[PDB]
Amino acid sequence: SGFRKMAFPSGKVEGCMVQVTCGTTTLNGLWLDDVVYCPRHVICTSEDMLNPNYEDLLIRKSNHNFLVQAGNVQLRVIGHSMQNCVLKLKVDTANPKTPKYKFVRIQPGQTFSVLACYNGSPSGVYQCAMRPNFTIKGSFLNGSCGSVGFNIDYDCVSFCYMHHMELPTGVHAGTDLEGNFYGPFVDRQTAQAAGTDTTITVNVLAWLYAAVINGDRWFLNRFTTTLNDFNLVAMKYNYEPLTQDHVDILGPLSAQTGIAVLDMCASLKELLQNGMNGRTILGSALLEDEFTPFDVVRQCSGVTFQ
Amino acid sequence: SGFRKMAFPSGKVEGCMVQVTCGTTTLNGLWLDDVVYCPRHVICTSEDMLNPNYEDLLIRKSNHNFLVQAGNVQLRVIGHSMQNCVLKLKVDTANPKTPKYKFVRIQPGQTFSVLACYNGSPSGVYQCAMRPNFTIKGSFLNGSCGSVGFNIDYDCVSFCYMHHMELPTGVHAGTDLEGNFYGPFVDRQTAQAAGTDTTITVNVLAWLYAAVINGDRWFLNRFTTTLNDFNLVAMKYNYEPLTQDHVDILGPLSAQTGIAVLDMCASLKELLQNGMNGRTILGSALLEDEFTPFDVVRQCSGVTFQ
Ligand SMILES: *[C@](O)(C(=O)NC1CC1)[C@H](CCCC)NC(=O)[C@@H]1[C@@H]2[C@H](CN1C(=O)[C@@H](NC(=O)NC1(CS(=O)(=O)C(C)(C)C)CCCCC1)C(C)(C)C)C2(C)C
Ligand SMILES: *[C@](O)(C(=O)NC1CC1)[C@H](CCCC)NC(=O)[C@@H]1[C@@H]2[C@H](CN1C(=O)[C@@H](NC(=O)NC1(CS(=O)(=O)C(C)(C)C)CCCCC1)C(C)(C)C)C2(C)C
Ligand code: NA
Repeated sequence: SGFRKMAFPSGKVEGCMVQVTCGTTTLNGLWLDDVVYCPRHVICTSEDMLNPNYEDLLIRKSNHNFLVQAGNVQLRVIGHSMQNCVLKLKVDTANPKTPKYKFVRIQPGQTFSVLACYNGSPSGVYQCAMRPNFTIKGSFLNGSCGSVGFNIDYDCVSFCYMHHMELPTGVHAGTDLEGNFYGPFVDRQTAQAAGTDTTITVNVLAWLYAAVINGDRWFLNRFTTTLNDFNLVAMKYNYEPLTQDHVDILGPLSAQTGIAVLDMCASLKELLQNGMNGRTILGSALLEDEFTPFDVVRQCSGVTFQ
Repeated sequence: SGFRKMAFPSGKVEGCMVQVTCGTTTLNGLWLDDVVYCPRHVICTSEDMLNPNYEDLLIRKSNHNFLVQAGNVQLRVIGHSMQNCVLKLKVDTANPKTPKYKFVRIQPGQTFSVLACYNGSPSGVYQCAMRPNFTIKGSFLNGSCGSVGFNIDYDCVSFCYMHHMELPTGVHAGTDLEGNFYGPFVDRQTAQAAGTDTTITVNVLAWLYAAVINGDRWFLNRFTTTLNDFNLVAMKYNYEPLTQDHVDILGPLSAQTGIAVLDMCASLKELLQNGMNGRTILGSALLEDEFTPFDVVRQCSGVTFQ
């Protein structure tokens, strides 16, 4: 037993990280088959960032201006193109370590693993949620740009995130691997509206189910509620509305524990209204919302990967 | 910026995990050079566990009773020996993926990465501390036994933990890779004393330094204290005594922030006495104690690995 914020094993993704340099900027690229993907702002000077014209900056660059290094070994760049906010560098060698992969655009409230990298070398691995306002709460220093987020579906790596930039709140924005920003963000260093950071209600419930499965049961009560009554209380606390689809998604957890979703919602309502009275759930004093129902099922049933 | 509980990249360790079966028990082994290490209780029936005589159980077993599988491929066992609470299975093939490695016995308060595995297949990766009472707060289901804990020192993997058993509190006990239990534990299914779980004071301070570096500063105050006065307050809250060695170890963090350790101790004293008044530090409502000063420096300076 026990329940931890757990990342996917990073081996298949470690074999894909390279270093990409353009001028004085060094960051990370993703090497899959004969393409290296990296943030297009690798081409920018610190002045360019304020108001970049990426088409105009990119025109000044040739293949030989993109230095791509795989560990100690230099890769030959035979092509470059911009797709949305990523550069695709065509190299003359297919990555021999390319795993089975796809590019997926994740939904808000879904989780993924980040392999934080610096100079093309993996630093560490952690779990993130795509927040309802399309930010993530990561750990990214200077040099971490081009670090990727992924899920593993048995042997297949689904890449969903590339790291580009930091908001003033210290949260993180980036693109899918087609170079489309999550959320309203643009790769320019100017004031930009981030949404209210709402709590992923369905994830909080999943985690309460995890707690009960792991024998933390103090917050169970004699009460029930309705979707409509729960949602009236939740909206006041900036919780996402709970839907019948969410009830259905929690089915395995309600089935395993014998605790109806609406009864668990009654527990959550009391915890929101009363707080935790200095008590903890799975060693947390806050309601955790970065575990999906799938994450909980997965970790409470224990299925593995390639 | 941002600060997360981050594991080491798991690739070098994923290449070492195998499945080990003896009778009806399947668990995980660690394959390094031509040796597979696994918990000796792989040999036990469910009845044996109550009061096992491992020498007597092991005598009934031959090399051909230990089924060792590396992905789909069977390994030939040419020898077996017991060292303390681990079995060493000699196989006829050196693991071609053996990284540079050592076996280290970690100190209480030190952290490491766990690669949770089932049937020899890596499931996920998370960070643990060796608690002052020589337990860890992991995520381990049936099948997870033989899962290992490690640190990476550039290219060298230091293995420090093998998972064996769960305490009634839901925390975890296991051995170093020489098969010596951390703490007072023995591999028998009988009532066993676990120590009080004290907080790793030096780690809490490291994390407060991380918070200040990441701009969470609300808990800084106008006050200072002394080691002796801090320790009087801490002992009441089951915090480890703070020593001058701990002050010296925080040196890089005090140097980077310009905040004397004793001034940070003054902040911690107020947080212990007053609580957090519903506020959070690095998105936590509790004082985090599973980050070492090295972990904080590492993640706030960003150095990488092989
Ligand atoms: C990344 O490219 C990298 O690792 N570079 C290598 C060379 C070291 C780098 C990572 C920064 C620290 C994690 N990313 C960037 O430099 C991007 C690009 C330039 C500026 N930033 C960036 O992250 C900005 N943040 C930023 O501009 N954010 C906003 C504007 S803002 O923060 O509200 C403010 C107006 C500056 C106050 C714009 C984007 C949407 C969110 C807000 C900082 C360097 C200031 C952290 C690009 C092109 C955005
Ligand atoms: C592990 O071997 C494994 O993954 N096995 C494969 C086949 C599935 C397995 C993991 C268990 C769940 C994580 N480990 C064990 O089975 C060990 C071995 C037998 C029993 N346990 C074990 O973890 C016990 N816990 C246990 O006995 N703990 C105590 C005693 S106790 O919990 O206080 C009590 C008396 C039972 C109430 C003894 C060890 C020190 C801590 C306390 C449980 C199966 C009950 C979880 C071994 C030999 C210890
Ligand atoms: Na917390």
